[PDB]
Amino acid sequence: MSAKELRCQCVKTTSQVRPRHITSLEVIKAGPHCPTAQLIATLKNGRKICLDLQAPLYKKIIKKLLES
Amino acid sequence: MSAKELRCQCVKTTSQVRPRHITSLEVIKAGPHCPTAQLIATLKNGRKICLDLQAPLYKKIIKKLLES
Amino acid sequence: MSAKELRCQCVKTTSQVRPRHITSLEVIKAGPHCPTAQLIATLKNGRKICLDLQAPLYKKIIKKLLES
Amino acid sequence: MSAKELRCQCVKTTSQVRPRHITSLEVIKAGPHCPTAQLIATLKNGRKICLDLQAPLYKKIIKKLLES
Repeated sequence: MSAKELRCQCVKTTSQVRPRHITSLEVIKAGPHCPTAQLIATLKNGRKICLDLQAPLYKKIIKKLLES
Repeated sequence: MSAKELRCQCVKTTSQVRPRHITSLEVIKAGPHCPTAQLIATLKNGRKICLDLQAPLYKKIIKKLLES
Repeated sequence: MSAKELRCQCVKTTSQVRPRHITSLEVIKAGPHCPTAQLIATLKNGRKICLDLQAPLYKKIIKKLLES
Repeated sequence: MSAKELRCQCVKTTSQVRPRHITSLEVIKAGPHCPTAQLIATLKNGRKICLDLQAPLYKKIIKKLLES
């Protein structure tokens, strides 16, 4: 009773990408297979990386979504 | 300024659902077919509705995700 | 006794788009709010339309994914 | 086919899960960061694993989606 078979969709934060031409991003909390916060993203060239949710980095993303 | 009536994955805000047992939600900005901010979500029972991003309602969601 | 307009993320089939530069597509069955088969898609320009799952149209999509 | 050291979303096929109470699954082809076919999925308990697209395993999924 806990999780069994652990597997986070994106390992570590994929901040290597910069926020700007992004398009949409998903944000999933820490499930069983993923006890760490797991948020993924999507760019203009329909591809997907992933970022964190405990810093001002993704806050610039959501803030960039509010500006419009 | 913007457009209207095209192909928004979710018409109007689906706030009829309350934030609590949710699981994850996507955040899409106003594209072409969707000049309105288009945010969709996902529940614990893998289903999906959609919320807004210009009020304190979704702020309770992201805030509920920061809690953990 | 369960079949009527509820909340399908995509009403009617969005076949107006042609399969070619697509990137990825979701395949959801007919849930409660969606008694109709609900398949959504994504293009190379991170956007999303939707197609059917009972014709040779989406079979050209999956077949296009098998070719590679 | 593969450049050098890329970033796939789901490593290896997550067939450890059996198809039955599933809810919906994504189908992404081999991008740049993912030269391998990258198909992800979703269960009834809004979670996400991933399967392959070159065997009869996912054919039981799509076939399970056609039956209804």
